Amino acid sequence: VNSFSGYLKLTDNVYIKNADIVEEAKKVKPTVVVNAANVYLKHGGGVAGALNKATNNAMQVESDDYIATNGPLKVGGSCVLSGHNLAKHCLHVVGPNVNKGEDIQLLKSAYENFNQHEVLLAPLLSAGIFGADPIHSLRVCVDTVRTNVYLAVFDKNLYDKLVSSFL
Ligand SMILES: NC(=O)c1ccccc1O
Repeated sequence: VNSFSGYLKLTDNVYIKNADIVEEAKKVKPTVVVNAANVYLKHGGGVAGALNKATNNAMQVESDDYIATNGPLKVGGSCVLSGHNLAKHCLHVVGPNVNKGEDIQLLKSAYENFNQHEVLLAPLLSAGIFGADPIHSLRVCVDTVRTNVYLAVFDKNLYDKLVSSFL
């Protein structure tokens, strides 16, 4: 049993809810919250900007030190950093950004990072301002992630379309 509440069960391991991931993280304090990161860990907008704002910019300060030491992530890659006030850990995962022309086949590689963690609170990778089709992102998630994933979908209209169209 875990603390996640109000989710619709899509599969054995994937759950979904219309929720603000920031508000969900603050309530649950999950072991892992996933950030929709870019390779520079520049948390300007979308999910990343919202998570970073909720940490009072501490996520960005930590991320800048990580990049200064290690250099940029790979598209499809990840790193584990602090979850600050939101979670124990933040798994920063880089899905491909269609608005930068990145290979959508890298979305499966991005979701494979989730398999290193038994339970996660996450957004749909490459959705929102990353430009991918969220229906596609949910299909790749279900077909790639084997660990238990709780997906937060900010937009109620999109949530209802994801559920209604789910195969
Ligand atoms: N998932 C989001 O994009 C988000 C979440 C909280 C506040 C602003 C936001 O844009």
